Amino acid sequence: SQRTLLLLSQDNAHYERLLKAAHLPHLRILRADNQSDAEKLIGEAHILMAEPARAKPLLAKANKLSWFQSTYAGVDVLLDARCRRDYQLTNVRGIFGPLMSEYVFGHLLSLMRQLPLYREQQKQRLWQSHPYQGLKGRTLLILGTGSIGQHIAHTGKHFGMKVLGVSRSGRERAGFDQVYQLPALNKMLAQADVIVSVLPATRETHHLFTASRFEHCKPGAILFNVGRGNAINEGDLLTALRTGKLGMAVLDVFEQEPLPADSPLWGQPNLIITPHNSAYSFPDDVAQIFVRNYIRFIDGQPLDGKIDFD
Repeated sequence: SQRTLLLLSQDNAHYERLLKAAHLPHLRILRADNQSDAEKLIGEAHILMAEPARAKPLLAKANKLSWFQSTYAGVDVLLDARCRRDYQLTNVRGIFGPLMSEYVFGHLLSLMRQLPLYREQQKQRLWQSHPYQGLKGRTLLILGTGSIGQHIAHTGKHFGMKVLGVSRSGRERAGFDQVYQLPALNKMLAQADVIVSVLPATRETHHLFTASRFEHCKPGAILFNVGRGNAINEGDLLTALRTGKLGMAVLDVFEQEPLPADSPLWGQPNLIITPHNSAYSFPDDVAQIFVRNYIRFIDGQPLDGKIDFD
């Protein structure tokens, strides 16, 4: 049917429904729900929509492939020097702001209002209130000023927080009271009640939250990492949490995922772990990205979310 799209996603059923509703002419839509079925089909696909980990073992067979739309923001497994680069790769961007605000502030208010304590008191039929504080006037520091950083910024300002951003990059962006740059980090950390790391993994962001020097910043601070495991040296985050250098940590991402059942991280009382699910790629929004990119693609125009292999 002119070009062929292959769907290789855990959300295939949803994608197939959505894409069949979109009525795209001259496009045959094929689906493979396991790797075995995909083996037979991938050589026929001009377009692929898939999770990177599912496509990766099939990619050497993808000899008609022109454009691969990843359903995930993260595509690092496809930058492997062993993998082909003779196609256009796009990822998913710009749709995770609200979901990240929900995750960050759900976890933050859970902590601030001590919900788990109240749940445990309820199990023992104990009526007892404890002190807490509001968010009014507290300082939110966000590392990363893109659409994700900005949305979390507007939410903090909504909750009456001061909002400082870190970037260089540099630019003042919407939702931030002030935006500073890496040199100002320690000065900014010192006044941070809540810290949200949403950084791309650069050599300069490798182990930002370094062993100790850095962790020397505030008894009751809550640190979120929702960017990449790389921002944090885990061994030294641990000691920070064990010795009152940091109040709490909420981590959605890790140096190794799934986090090995071995990890000392699991057991640390003031560490909260989520299985890399702070902001899911919802098919309704990803399909919209796909169809807009499809229109550009068949016209020969530049794709959005395009990944530079170099």
